Amino acid sequence: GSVVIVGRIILSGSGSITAYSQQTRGLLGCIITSLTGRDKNQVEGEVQVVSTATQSFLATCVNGVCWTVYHGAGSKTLAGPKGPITQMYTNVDQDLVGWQAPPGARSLTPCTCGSSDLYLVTRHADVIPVRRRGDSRGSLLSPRPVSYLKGSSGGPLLCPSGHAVGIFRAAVCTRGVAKAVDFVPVESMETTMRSPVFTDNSSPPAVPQSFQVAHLHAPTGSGKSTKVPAAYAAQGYKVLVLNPSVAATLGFGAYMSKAHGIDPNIRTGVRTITTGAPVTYSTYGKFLADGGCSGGAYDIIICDECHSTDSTTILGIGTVLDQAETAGARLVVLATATPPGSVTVPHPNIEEVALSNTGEIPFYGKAIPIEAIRGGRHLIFCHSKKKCDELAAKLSGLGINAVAYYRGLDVSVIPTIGDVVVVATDALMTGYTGDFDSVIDCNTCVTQTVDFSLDPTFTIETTTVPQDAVSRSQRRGRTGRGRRGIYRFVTPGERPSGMFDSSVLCECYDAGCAWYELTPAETSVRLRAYLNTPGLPVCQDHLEFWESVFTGLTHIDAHFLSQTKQAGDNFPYLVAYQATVCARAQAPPPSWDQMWKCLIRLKPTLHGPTPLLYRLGAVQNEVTLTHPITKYIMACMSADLEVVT
Amino acid sequence: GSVVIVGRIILSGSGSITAYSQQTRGLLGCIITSLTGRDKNQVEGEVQVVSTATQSFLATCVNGVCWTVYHGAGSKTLAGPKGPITQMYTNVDQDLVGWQAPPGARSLTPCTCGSSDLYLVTRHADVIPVRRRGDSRGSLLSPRPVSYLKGSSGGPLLCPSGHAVGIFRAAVCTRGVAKAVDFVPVESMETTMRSPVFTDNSSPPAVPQSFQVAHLHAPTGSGKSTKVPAAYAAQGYKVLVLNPSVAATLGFGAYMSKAHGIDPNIRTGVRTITTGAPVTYSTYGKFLADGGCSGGAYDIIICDECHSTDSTTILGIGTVLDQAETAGARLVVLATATPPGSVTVPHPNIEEVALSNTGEIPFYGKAIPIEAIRGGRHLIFCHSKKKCDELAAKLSGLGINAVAYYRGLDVSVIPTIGDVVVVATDALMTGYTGDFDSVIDCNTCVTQTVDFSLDPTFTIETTTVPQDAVSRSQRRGRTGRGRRGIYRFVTPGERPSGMFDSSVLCECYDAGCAWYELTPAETSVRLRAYLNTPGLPVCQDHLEFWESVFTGLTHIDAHFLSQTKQAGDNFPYLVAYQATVCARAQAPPPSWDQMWKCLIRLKPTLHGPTPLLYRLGAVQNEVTLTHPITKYIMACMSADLEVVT
Ligand SMILES: [Zn+2]
Ligand SMILES: [Zn+2]
Repeated sequence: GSVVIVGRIILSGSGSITAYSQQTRGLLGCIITSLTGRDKNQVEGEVQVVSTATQSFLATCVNGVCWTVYHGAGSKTLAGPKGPITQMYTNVDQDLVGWQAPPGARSLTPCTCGSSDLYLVTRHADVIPVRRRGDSRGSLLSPRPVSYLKGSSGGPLLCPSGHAVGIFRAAVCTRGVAKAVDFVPVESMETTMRSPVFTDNSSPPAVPQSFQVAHLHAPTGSGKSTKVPAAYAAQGYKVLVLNPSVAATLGFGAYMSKAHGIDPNIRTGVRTITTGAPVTYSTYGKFLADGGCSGGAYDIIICDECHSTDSTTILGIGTVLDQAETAGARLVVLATATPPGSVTVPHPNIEEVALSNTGEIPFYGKAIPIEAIRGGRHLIFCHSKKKCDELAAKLSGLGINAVAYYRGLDVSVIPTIGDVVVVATDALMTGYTGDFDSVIDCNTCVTQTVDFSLDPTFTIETTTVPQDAVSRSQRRGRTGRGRRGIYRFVTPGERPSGMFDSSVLCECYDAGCAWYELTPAETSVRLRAYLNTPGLPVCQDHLEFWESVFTGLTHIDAHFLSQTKQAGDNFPYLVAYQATVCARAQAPPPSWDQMWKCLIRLKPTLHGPTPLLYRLGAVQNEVTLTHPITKYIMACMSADLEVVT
Repeated sequence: GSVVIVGRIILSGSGSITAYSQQTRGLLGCIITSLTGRDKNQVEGEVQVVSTATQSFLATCVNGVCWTVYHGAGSKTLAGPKGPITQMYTNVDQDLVGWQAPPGARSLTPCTCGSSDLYLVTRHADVIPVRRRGDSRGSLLSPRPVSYLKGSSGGPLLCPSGHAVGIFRAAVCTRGVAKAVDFVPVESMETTMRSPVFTDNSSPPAVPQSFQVAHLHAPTGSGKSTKVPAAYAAQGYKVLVLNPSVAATLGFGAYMSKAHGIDPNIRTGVRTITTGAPVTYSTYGKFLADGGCSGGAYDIIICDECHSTDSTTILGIGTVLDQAETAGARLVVLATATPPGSVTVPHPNIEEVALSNTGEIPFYGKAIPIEAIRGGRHLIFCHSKKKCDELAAKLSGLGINAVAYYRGLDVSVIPTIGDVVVVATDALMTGYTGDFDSVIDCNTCVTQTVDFSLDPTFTIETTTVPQDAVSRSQRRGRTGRGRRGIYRFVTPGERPSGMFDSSVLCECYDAGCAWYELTPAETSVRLRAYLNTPGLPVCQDHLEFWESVFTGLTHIDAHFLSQTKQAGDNFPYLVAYQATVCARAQAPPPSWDQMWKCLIRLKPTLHGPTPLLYRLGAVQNEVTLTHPITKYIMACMSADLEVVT
């Protein structure tokens, strides 16, 4: 699906800067064009109004290039006269993307006066004034609800001479009111246009004379976590390789032994082996538990799957980036086969076949012919545990050897040999190594996002959404390795990779607080190192906010914590902490669902209005906003929060 | 566009009731089938997933008819194999519409067992247990967040035998958590199927022996407001004719005398004339101001333009309905050219032409060629008053003699039939009566909707939305009146007529309190008569909730209330009440918007956070939630509130 031009914002440089919009495409025209990538319409003007079938935003032409934000456009092609125009430039680090301007493009020219008085052209052809306060920041002379600014990202920031100063990126809010705007300065575009680009870093960086962070992008199975570290060790260095799967980490032992005659150290929360070898294999979690970097222990640290966006991986990489040099490493390598900006492409030996409506097994609105999974080894990804159990039972009743697997079940349930259909969630990646004759992908995932609702503080939501490129490549990747494979899907879509939500940041502080004895202040130092490093997944910078919130959650109750940790829930700390507040006031929990079992015992002694701390789910009980901690987090909501538009 | 079937939910034929979905159509296929109304796919099953170009919901075939909610389907045709299928049934009061089922459709049949154990089927093919609690109400064994039920409107409530009990239409929530569901009972549908498809309401009713409420649906210029009251008078009865506009009200009395014989009584805030005639023309507002129905004063009360959902008309009509019988009337005629569920159709006198991108004056993403408006008289409808101030300016600049019109200005329009272009807001209808050579409609308007956002209480948002049919008809009706006319539009669409938001009820309590010295309880009785009476615009029954919040708003500052009433703004009472708590705490208003101008002169003395009661717009100052009124209004948020799904 390409992005398509659906209109434009026409500006005037005569007299004062004024604008007006002119819609040119309809919804049916927008969808057909989006699907074909073939747009015959003639672009005109510098500011284009664009849409993606899901979202709509602005696109502004400057120096031959039509630019817009990565968060809105992803890595999509632009609909063009002769077909889809693939992107000329892509800078996820700058939230910046470009395409070669179409014949009818006028473009803008970069400002050269250095005027701090700016005008932002919004999608409703509104021109609102802004005073530059930074190289990439400006304050609105008149605060406005964010809502007003949404849908205008990608729009220009102009100087009085009507020249381009930058493109609108994000809004800086205070209790939801936009006070300043965030933009990609035109200079970041020059640099971006000059950036060296076919950039091949598919080879093991040479360890430098002085500390350096290097990237290593190589296809899956190119030996980034085995062949590479082995070669490094032959040269005399001590190597630490970090991975997010407990299963994979354990697996490197036998494999390394046989393929490289190296008997590595293995470190996981379930098992560690210290051989004394010069190569160590560890999970980010276990690395975080060991206390992070040990001085003088390693010359090279290879962060495998550095595109992974779970909190443990980000905190873990953040730790490596913050302390690796001071502990004596010369080289930190960030390796992945799918860096930020990746799109899934055809696999030579994997046949991709769309699932139709015929077949005896219903699957997300489509069907699975039983002939495709009777006999053989097949893997079926579902977005939830409920689904996994439902499907595994449907199949079992049909006589097909089916088994479900997800967080909590022992991998023991998956048989390693013989016919089976495995019904699983993404938990499968850390729990199981193994390939399949085929994989069927529902193409959806469950994700969490923070909503700064002010009812009374914030909310962490759980919704099921369209998988992104790395998800689809990891799922499809369980077939096709050294064997011919089949990948069947519900939908062909794929959302842009390389981005993650602020709730993942919140999870880092929770993990730092519940497992790693990390104070909110040390967690920030590490997350900051992560955010300051280019080439890694990106997210809004809400470190201060998140740190301020957890900083106030003092004297949790060990017993509750213990139980929320044992349970293996998503935010053991925040849950355990709400629970403790409830207890120090005989107040019942926000509700009585699974999430609050750690209080269950006392159900009969608990009543009154639960003093709500934040919203972690349905609040069936009445609530009170008077508790001191609740007021504190309430005050934490007045912080400056940058949110995308 | 028609409604198209894009999937279906398949139910089990035995055992416990279970379900699965089948997705039969994708996005582009749906937008195409919607535009052509031609859907050749073959239908299967009873529960269909259906969709418009903006929403998706469910539809259920019971006894050969495919039913769904009016709040989803409006009066839309159903895409079928021979072309669009028109609605066979349209009950805006029960929120039920029905189309004769297309070939391929199977049907559910009424439940004969009378079980109280029910089952609701959702669009995600989930089967939720419900305990029956009334003929149209049920309790969820497990309360769930409202979001879970959304998109399930039109779905069936099934009995253990899988037979139909009702069709789901709304959830009853408590602070956003659904604890029960509302549904149309199957016996109403059966009644609907035993009754007439066509009903005559085209002619003025004869006066009955005893009090009767009747509907009059006749075209504009049918004498609804002139000829029919004249005839009743001409035959001995005392008739009161109520209208929403003072300009239309004054116009009639002036016309009846010089066209039908005698000088009526005229009652408006601006002009009152007692003549002693048996025909009185009043405004709903003056009628309200006078206290309502005076005993034995009229035999007939005609509520003209009863389709009107502004607050003064609803309060006006609910007052007549609650008092006419005891005041001795024998008849109440609810008259309108566009009743609930109506749809804009061709007018023989009006040529309708869709605007394009070619033209000189930019207009809502489109343009208007000055040639269309160079000579003659024309009316352009704009969503805001600012856009009028804009156009009338650019228009004049092009040398065109234009004049912007909206609330606050006096009829400064040139009726002198002297060449002109009046750029107007909807206020036109209440202030001016003339017709024009042509009418240009932006096709959008500005509405208010309430959000039970709990931050800390509720929010009333102002947003611009596509016009509905009443609006189209009325805006278009300002041309072609007994002479050729031209109707130019930016868009073809049309949202369904007959429904209004809960924030309008809030406006009624506001007005009851600010203008008519009505206690909230008294307002409730009148609104209840309105709600209970059929054939009128519908709304969710949030009567008890609204009554309770206004019941707590006591000891308002007489002076602030007085300035807001005069200023003409929308919630005089809520605005003056919020200003009252602020001023007494020596705190600033939520923002320094115009809405809060009655505090502007107190600005030097106002300091601190504002004790926020509710949200009427952007809150830029810090806020405290300690004030007793805020706490009281917060407690009111725990009422059972029914919201559509
Ligand atoms: Zn400049
Ligand atoms: Zn039954």
